[PDB]
Amino acid sequence: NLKLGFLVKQPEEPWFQTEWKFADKAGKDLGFEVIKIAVPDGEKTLNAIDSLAASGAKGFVICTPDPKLGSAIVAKARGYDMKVIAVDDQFVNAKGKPMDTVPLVMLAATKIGERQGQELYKEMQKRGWDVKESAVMAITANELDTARRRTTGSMDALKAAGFPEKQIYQVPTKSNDIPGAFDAANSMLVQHPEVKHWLIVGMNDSTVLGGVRATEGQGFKAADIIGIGINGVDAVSELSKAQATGFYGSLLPSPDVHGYKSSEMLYNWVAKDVEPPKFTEVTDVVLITRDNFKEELEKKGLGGK
Ligand SMILES: OC[C@H]1O[C@H](O)[C@H](O)[C@@H](O)[C@H]1O
Repeated sequence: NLKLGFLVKQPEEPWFQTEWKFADKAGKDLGFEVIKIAVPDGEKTLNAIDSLAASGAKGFVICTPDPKLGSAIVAKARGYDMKVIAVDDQFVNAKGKPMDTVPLVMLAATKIGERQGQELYKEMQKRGWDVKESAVMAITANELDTARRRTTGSMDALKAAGFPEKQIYQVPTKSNDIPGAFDAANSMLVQHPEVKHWLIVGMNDSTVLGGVRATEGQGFKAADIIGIGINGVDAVSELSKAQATGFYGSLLPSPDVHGYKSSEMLYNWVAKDVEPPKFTEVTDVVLITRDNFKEELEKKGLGGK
C-alpha cells in the first residue's frame, strides 16, 4: 500500500546496494513498498522526486549526489507533502553549513577515520618500514563533510602516533571512485620519487583502491603499500583475489543499519507522525582483512554467500 522512496547517489557501490536490500527488509517487516531510484547527479535527483510524487510515494530516504542540493530537495518534497530523511551525506546550505533540520543517519566519520590511521600505523610498524623513506598519500574529497571528517581523522591519528607531518601529502580527487582516485594518486606519485613505501588514506574503499591501482602502475610491490578502505562490502572482490595486494583490509561499518533504520524511521514518521531524532550516528566498525573477511561478513549477516 504505502510507497516510500530510497534514492542513492551511487547504485554501483555494494555499500548502497546493501542499504537497498535492508530497506526492502524493513518494507516486508512494516508493510510498505520501497521504490529504488539511482540519483547520480542533481538533475536526476530533482526529476526522481517528481517521479515519486506521480507514483504516490509519501516520503523518501536519500543519499544526495551533492550536499548543496539540500535546499532544493526540501522545497520539492514540502511541495508534495513528502517527508525526507538523509542517509550517509548531510545536506548543507548555500554557504556550506549543515541543514540540521532534516533527520540524518550517518556513520561516526571522525572516529572511523581515526581508526583507519591507527590501523595503518600498526601495519607499518609490523612491516618495519623506515619512516624516513615512507610517506602518506591522502586522497581527499573536502567538499563532502563525511569524507573530510574521515580523512582528517585518519591524518590526525597518524600525526598523533608519530608519523612526521611533513611526509603527509594531500591530493584532491575529482570523483569518489576508482578512476578519480587513480588520476589523483598518479599525479602525486610522480612528484615523489624519493618515497619507497606509501600509506594510502581515502574516505572509502573505491578511493583507496584507485590509489593502490596507481601505485602498482608506478612499480611498487604490495609489501611497500598499505591501503585500508572504509565500507567493507565494497572490498570483497579485492580481498577475494588469489594474491595479496597493497589493499590490506577495510573497515566494515553497518550499511544494513543505514538501510533498515532510515526506512523504519521514515515509515513511523509517515504512518504515525512519530518524529525521528535529528541525528543518528552509527559507531559499529570491524577491520576485515584477507584472513577474516568471510567470517566477519557472515557474522554481520552480509554473508560471503
Ligand atoms: O556513510 C558511508 C558512505 O559515505 C559516503 O556516502 C560514501 O560516498 C559512501 O561510499 C559510504 O562510505
